Amino acid sequence: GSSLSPQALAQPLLLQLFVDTRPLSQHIVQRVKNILAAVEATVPISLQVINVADQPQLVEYYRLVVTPALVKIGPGSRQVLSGIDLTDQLANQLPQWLVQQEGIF
Repeated sequence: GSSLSPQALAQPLLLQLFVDTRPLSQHIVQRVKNILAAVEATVPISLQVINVADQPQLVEYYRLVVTPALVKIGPGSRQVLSGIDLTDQLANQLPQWLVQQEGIF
């Protein structure tokens, strides 16, 4: 009936990067991790890399077709960043993820 210690804490940010194991992606990976690490915060982000070479099925699921690519799953809205612009777009999307402001009260 009543709750004593309700559970509902925010979970870390889920971030995934799709790469074909090419150094360029590893290159971007450092930039990806380096940027995310440039904010940490109370809501840390977990970066998981998926080898599109081993599993092209989820790539199509995300309508993903270009690599390297970076996709945010949440919590929150889902986004797909790709075209070696991951760092530019990521840096642009990250603030928005934290800010989440559509305007001023």
